[PDB]
Amino acid sequence: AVCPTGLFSNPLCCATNVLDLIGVDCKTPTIAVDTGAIFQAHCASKGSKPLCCVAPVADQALLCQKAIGT
Amino acid sequence: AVCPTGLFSNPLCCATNVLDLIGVDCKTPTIAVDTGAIFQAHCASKGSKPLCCVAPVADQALLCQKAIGT
Amino acid sequence: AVCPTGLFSNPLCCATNVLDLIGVDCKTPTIAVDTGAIFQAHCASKGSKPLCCVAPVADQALLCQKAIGT
Amino acid sequence: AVCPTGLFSNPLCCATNVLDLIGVDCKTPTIAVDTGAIFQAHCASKGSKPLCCVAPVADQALLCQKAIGT
Amino acid sequence: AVCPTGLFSNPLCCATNVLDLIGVDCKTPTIAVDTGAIFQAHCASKGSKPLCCVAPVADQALLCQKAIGT
Amino acid sequence: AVCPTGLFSNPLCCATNVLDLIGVDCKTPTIAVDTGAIFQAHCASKGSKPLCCVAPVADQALLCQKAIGT
Amino acid sequence: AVCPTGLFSNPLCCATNVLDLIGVDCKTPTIAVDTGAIFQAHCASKGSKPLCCVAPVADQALLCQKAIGT
Amino acid sequence: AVCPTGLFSNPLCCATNVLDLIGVDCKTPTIAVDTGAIFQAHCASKGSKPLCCVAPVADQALLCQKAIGT
Ligand SMILES: CCCCCCCCCCCCOS(=O)(=O)O
Ligand SMILES: CCCCCCCCCCCCOS(=O)(=O)O
Ligand SMILES: CCCCCCCCCCCCOS(=O)(=O)O
Ligand SMILES: CCCCCCCCCCCCOS(=O)(=O)O
Repeated sequence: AVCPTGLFSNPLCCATNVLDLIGVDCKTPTIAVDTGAIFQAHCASKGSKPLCCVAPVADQALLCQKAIGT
Repeated sequence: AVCPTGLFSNPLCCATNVLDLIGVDCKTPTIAVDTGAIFQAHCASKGSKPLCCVAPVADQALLCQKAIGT
Repeated sequence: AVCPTGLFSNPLCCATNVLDLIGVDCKTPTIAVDTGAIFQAHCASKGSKPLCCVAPVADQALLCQKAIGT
Repeated sequence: AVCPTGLFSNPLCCATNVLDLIGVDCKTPTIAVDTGAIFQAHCASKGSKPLCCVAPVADQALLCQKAIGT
Repeated sequence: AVCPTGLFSNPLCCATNVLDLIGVDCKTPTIAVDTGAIFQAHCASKGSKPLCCVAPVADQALLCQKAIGT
Repeated sequence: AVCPTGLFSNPLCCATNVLDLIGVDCKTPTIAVDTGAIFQAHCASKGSKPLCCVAPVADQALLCQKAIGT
Repeated sequence: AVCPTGLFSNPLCCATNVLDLIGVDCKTPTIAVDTGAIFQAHCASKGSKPLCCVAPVADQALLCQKAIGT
Repeated sequence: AVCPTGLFSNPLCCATNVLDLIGVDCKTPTIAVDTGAIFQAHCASKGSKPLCCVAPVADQALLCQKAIGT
């Protein structure tokens, strides 16, 4: 789990987190993201940041929080 | 130049370009970028996008134009 | 042409046009849209409105104007 | 009911739900919607989405929750 | 006329004009307003301001210009 | 008390309540507002609505909720 | 003239200029501001920046541009 | 401490606090601020306000709480 279960449970690669609450330009991982390094690097390659969001869907601003450690 | 002159004449690396207008999460280039390949190459080294923005200052959101050549 | 050439030249089906300038939740037609009726009905079926936008890309808010007649 | 009770207890048809929070371009239901199939059926007849919102008023954006059953 | 012609050529009563640009909480005039005294007189009968806006539709925020004569 | 004690405790006359949370164009009562009618009418005369806000200060958007009954 | 005549002609001391277009928390000079230094220092004392705005009125966000030199 | 602990536990100097929530145009303190008089004294030396914010990072707007003691 790179994201907690529950609310912010859906890991997405997003350009930025506005106000640390709004994940903007989010698109879902293309590989399997089972650790924080995997998640992070997979996003920093896409020119995205690793976020955990309230829905698994991609493009459309939505609530997110950053992945821990990162 | 990798930016026009006149209004949008400052290269900055930004996370995204909201509405294609507003540059968010930008940084001043740290190297000298004089081609479009080098610009987005220096920005990708940040997960950033090459933009052309109304000012040299990177703190506080800005009016930005997507870089040409990228 | 359901959209003018030039700036607002890219026909998209979008949930709404904020301030008559910002097309929100936009996704591109799935069929061929060669008249205003075709364009319109194709969008009203997707629960979208027909807009003409400054880019052919889908999800990400962007500048748009409504299609004429509609 | 097709909405909870408490806070988000008003069915309204809206174009979209910005951030999953803000209902935009909403209308008061014109028919009586007492199942979730009927609700989004009455909304789709507008290109709208069934939402559950903090008030009965449809003019001015609102805090809204996606309908359950839709 | 109590509005110009061209762009801002629709009188509407609105609660305020955000940034002097965005008309918020507007209503269609219910009476015929053909002087500037009568316009803000018909709007004040709502706690509203007389504005001149880009469209006749009052649902959804709008680009508006403060009325002249008021 | 036209406003609850605590958070939304400061009665202001405001042009509108954005998203039912943000009181915009707020200016403080010029008379004494000791009942809901007094509060309300005093605002509807100023072309404002009666709101209860998180601070007694006037011009600057701030969190508010509508006065009860009104 | 610390501000041009015409559009951005009204000198105000404002907390910040959002997107270099929106003067936020603006209040008018308390002394006479006849040069750029006078204007600037008078604002930097109020914890404001010197801006030139489209109206002489204080509190309410409005279009502004920074004073030259500063 | 000049900030609480828990959520809003980072002192930053910011131009304003939009809605009393969003800290805009902030900077990291450059000196050590351990009283409330010293904090707004170090911020006023910038035309800034002492705020207590959810993170140590000052680039990109933030959730902030007005400083207590100021
Ligand atoms: C209006 C549509 C924008 C896309 C068209 C191409 C750029 C136009 C630049 C406008 C002038 C400002 O540009 S600048 O060259 O002065 O920096
Ligand atoms: C906080 C996460 C939101 C998704 C969880 C499910 C809805 C929670 C409703 C919160 C209370 C308000 O709802 S209501 O039942 O009172 O109308
Ligand atoms: C740009 C500054 C605005 C204030 C100046 C006076 C109004 C200018 C109207 C611009 C054209 C649109 O107006 S309209 O007459 O076509 O409706
Ligand atoms: C909700 C109203 C806000 C004003 C009341 C006083 C501050 C409340 C802090 C909420 C918890 C977060 O604060 S913190 O101590 O954890 O940083």
